Amino acid sequence: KDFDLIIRNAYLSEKDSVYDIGIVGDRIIKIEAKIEGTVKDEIDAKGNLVSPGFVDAHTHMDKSFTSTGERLPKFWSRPYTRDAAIEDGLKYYKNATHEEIKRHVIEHAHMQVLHGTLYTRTHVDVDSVAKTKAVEAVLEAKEELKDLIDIQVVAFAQSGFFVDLESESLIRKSLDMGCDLVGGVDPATRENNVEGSLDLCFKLAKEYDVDIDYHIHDIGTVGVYSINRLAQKTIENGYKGRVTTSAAWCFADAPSEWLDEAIPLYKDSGMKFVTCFSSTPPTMPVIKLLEAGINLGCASDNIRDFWVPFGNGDMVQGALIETQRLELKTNRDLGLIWKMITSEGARVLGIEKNYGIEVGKKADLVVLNSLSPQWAIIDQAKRLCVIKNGRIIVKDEVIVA
Amino acid sequence: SKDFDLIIRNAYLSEKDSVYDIGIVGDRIIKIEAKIEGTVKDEIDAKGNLVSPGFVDAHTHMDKSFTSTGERLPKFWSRPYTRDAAIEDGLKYYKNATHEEIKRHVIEHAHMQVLHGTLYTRTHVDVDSVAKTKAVEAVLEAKEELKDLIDIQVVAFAQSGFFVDLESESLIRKSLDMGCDLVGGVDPATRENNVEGSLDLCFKLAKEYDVDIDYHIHDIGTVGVYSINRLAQKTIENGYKGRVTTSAAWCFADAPSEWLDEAIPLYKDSGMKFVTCFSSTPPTMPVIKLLEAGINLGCASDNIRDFWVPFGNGDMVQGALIETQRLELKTNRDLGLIWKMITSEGARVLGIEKNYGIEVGKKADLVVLNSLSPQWAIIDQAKRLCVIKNGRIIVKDEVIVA
Ligand SMILES: [Cl-]
Ligand SMILES: [Cl-]
Ligand SMILES: [Zn+2]
Ligand SMILES: [Zn+2]
Repeated sequence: KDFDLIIRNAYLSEKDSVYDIGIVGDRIIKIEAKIEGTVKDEIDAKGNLVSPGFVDAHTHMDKSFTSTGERLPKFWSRPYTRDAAIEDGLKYYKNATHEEIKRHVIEHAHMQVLHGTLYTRTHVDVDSVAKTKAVEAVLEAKEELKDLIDIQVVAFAQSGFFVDLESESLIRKSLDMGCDLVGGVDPATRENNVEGSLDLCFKLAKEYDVDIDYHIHDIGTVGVYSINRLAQKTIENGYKGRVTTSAAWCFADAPSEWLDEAIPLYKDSGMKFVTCFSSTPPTMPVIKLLEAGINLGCASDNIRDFWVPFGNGDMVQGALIETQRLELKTNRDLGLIWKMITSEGARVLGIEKNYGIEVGKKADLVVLNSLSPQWAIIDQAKRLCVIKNGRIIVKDEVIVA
Repeated sequence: SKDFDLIIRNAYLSEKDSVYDIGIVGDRIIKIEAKIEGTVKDEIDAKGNLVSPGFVDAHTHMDKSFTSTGERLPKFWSRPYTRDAAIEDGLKYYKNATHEEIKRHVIEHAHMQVLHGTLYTRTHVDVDSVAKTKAVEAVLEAKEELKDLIDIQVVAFAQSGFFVDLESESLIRKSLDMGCDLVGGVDPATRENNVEGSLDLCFKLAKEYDVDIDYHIHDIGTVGVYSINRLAQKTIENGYKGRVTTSAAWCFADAPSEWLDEAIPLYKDSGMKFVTCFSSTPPTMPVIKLLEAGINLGCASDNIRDFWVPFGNGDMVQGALIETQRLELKTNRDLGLIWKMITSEGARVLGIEKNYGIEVGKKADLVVLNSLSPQWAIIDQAKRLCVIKNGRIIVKDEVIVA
């Protein structure tokens, strides 16, 4: 047979036209207006958009779905604060079992792939109560999920290196077990030590030769200062391109000149950013960052836990949410959000060379039931088909792997 | 003696916080009991999930909906939104639009709404020197054909402005004579350039036909609040307490909070009602604060897939999620207030509250959801299982079966 799989009549946004896509093994081999040749399996996209797999660049798979089980979501009789949610986590992880955490990770991943997400980066709580229990469960589930979704795992010091003093050794072990990145939280308002927390993070990252993903939620000028120190140390440590800042809410309320001043530093350091659609501030300068050529991905953040009650693991839904948070309507702007859930995310994850609907790239694709990125955001139609490693894994809302 | 025309089994009801069977005869709820003895022909098992009254989309523009559709990309959206440019696109559209095209759009809009469990809506219809009464005629006609699916109130809406399009006054009078249910205008300040005159004219017309009022006030900041204050004061002077709605009211987001604090007693004294549309609700809109003060605040789609708003699925449960995200809400209490906005607050805006709710004696207009509670429905966005209007099943598993 000439192709293992052909997708017929696929509208491709980057080319602005309709094409047949021919696939062999896990690779795209041919993209032509009409493909002749024999073929084992076919999918007709019927003139609708086919897209690369969506990238959910920031999740917490380990503690997901912990709000579920009752008539009302658990934990949400009281308002959100970072420190209270940290406490709920310590209480939860005290009695949580390896199998419960694993089941949550798998459930999370299944929900993501049903919505066309084929790549994700998850953080995992590492602290003196969870120890490496969560890491173990996540790494194990990651192995079992290889044929559905690619997962990068961040060893994440949720309590703070200088607040939970067991964090440093537990993170080292976590990275020794095979976590892919390392990260901390709020060098200023959580750690009370910007220089020390950041320096420690880089030391650990260099010991295991891993990339960095840091949670910086601190608002205003203290947030921007924290990210500036991060970016400066990124350069000093020879880590250009290897560092991600997650959240960065501070760009919304810090004076705009602080961001204007910092952009060249972020470009020089190759700083990457992820904004999560469960918290992106309505005045976040998302479009401005993209127009400046800053690499900005998008993400679910927490799903149905003591941090965020919401979540469907659906990046197309997240795109709609972002348009509404940021008050966007033009085709251009909706197109930039679509980039955020696709090619920007790929770039954050470091997989851009293998990402996209181009000959030679990975056959990880989503056939949608809408005509274009803009219409898919607007109409929220369910995914028709999902393809991973050139194999069909989702058809009409069902996992068929 | 006679037996139920319809029973819904195992219905979780939010106001009672328990699971009940619901028995229906004709268009009315007759019995709500833990177990209704005996079987009937037409039954629906809710399987322990939430059953809710029909959702209220308290503000739509059915007449010009879906005009953005037809191509690979949405039409009209190569340029950013401004009120005045969208007014121009409308005048251009209505020049060549046919009675049948407008009607088809209205029906398509309504079908999309009922598929998502909306059983009551208030739509505005452009009345101006280009549309004339063509849109009104089409909407009133479609409204008659849709009675078994959805209740529609129709606002004769002077979109161009009474003092900008001078043919508006006479066209509105005929529109109301044809049977529109309410009258309204737009932006007394920045569109009409005449706050006293536009408002006084609107009340004169409203009194001539004994209809209620729904005014679009999109003007931001203190000019918006001033406009609404004048509206509320004239509401009292004209003996129209309870008969006036202010749509949008974006100005409450950016006007100083002490302006809203000062105005609240006036709004209560006038019985002013408000609608915020989830396609534009400003992120700092004091939604919770208005509700906690006992102000009546409903929710709505606004435009769907046109030259004003490209978005829209006519789905109030989706709108609820959008509002939680716009306003940064997470607590069960706050999500519960948003659910009130898409149900009982909307009913109150529309004036149907005496017949609205899952209570014995009320209208059997209901939605069976695939989620456990208002909060979980907002979060998980599951499709509607069943929709019931006038005690008859009209939607089953994403299909209109009426
Ligand atoms: Cl410091
Ligand atoms: Cl005036
Ligand atoms: Zn996070
Ligand atoms: Zn409107």
